[PDB]
Amino acid sequence: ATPADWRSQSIYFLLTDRFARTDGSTTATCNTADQKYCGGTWQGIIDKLDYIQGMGFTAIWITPVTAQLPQTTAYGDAYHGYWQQDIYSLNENYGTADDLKALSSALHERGMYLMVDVVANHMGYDGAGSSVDYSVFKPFSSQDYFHPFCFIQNYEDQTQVEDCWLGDNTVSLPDLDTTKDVVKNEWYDWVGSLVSNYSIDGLRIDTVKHVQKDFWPGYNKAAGVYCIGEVLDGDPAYTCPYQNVMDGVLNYPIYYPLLNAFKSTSGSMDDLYNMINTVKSDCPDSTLLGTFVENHDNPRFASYTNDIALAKNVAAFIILNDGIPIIYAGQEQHYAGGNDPANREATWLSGYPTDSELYKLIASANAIRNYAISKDTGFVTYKNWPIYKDDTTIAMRKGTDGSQIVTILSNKGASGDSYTLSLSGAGYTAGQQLTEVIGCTTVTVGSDGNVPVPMAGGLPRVLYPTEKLAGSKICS
Ligand SMILES: *[C@@H]1O[C@H](CO)[C@@H](O)[C@H](O)[C@H]1NC(C)=O
Ligand SMILES: [Ca+2]
Repeated sequence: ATPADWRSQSIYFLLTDRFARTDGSTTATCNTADQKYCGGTWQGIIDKLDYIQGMGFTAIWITPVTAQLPQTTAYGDAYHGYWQQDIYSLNENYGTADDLKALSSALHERGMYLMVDVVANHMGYDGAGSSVDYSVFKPFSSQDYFHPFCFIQNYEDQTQVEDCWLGDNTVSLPDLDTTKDVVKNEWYDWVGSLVSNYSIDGLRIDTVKHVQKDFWPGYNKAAGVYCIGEVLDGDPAYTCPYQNVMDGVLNYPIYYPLLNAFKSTSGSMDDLYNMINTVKSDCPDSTLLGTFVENHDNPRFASYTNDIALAKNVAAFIILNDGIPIIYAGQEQHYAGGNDPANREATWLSGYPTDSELYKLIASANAIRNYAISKDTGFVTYKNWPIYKDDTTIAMRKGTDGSQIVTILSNKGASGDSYTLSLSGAGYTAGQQLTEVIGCTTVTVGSDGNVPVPMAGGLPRVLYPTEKLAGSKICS
């Protein structure tokens, strides 16, 4: 599927090892500190697609599918998929080639997309760099395919970042020489044939900044589908230029201020408001970035605060921001694990309740986005407009004039006081009825064109014209 096809999608990101077992158990042990395979599979995902689709997601992002190092290392198993050795075999822990094809077709039968995580930068090996037997890597079965052994020490030296190895003396990540034509041609043939064999709709590419830029346009072209890169830098001047070589990047620039804004009642709405406007003007296309606050590489949002109103607000933001919403399996059940491995909790241990507070919030937010998009082909290309901020508030507008979603978010938290925020700049006309589609209340635009927004319980407010909700299942 093209970058234009992907603009309207909403992604549920999951760890294949941690989301669903074939036996559908909600009680099988998964102690994250063990760092071992807990038994999740492609078949388990198929069996829980109703759970995912019930929150209004249109797509899933699964962890890499290639065969891994076999060892249980001092850091555990390759349960995460980022330690590949044989790219022409699948990780049999998750199932067979027929199971991955059955997952692609099950998503396609529901009108959903499959996005698959891939690594081009490195292989994985149990042991120090000097111990590596290059013959285990398929097809890169020789030292000749790899950069000379060194670790990245100076992350300010882009040459060392690209040419030296990640990992450490316990688990080595042998760094492919991605400047060699033979490595380019191998990766390019592989990625086109992966997408083609499994009917994959898009790729998330791990570890983009560690591969030199001239590798990426050939890779994105070979895949023949939307590619969203992991470029791990909060500076849009470093990260946004990668959109010149790849369709999308994960919105790490928005991540840091978005987390800060909602993780405490002290959070800076200024830093978030300012970064939205920097990304909107200085990134090649803000509408092809991936918005998130939670993944398997950072502490979960609930690890910073268990305030459910703050979690509702940050989820509403992720879904209503420019670009593609990405929610990480467990976020919807308020999971609170810290850094790796604590943030790889098994989704099944929740029991997959469809009545949890954040399952319901995400369902409501995805419902108005999915609905608004079905009635407004301009929603996804209208750049999100922050129209208001104060110490505890940010409001933003997105969508074609007369159909705009107007979102008011708060970091007051669940103890927040009850008041009326007189909001200017929403662009609706006096007497217009709006539905607040999270709480299903109506608000009427005033004589002066200001919206009297009811604030209470630190709750997020999402406004849309009541007349435009004709015939939708929202707030029935
Ligand atoms: C796709 O299938 C063909 C077998 O026809 C094979 O030549 C190729 O290696 C496969 N690609 C992947 C990535 O499995
Ligand atoms: Ca590299």
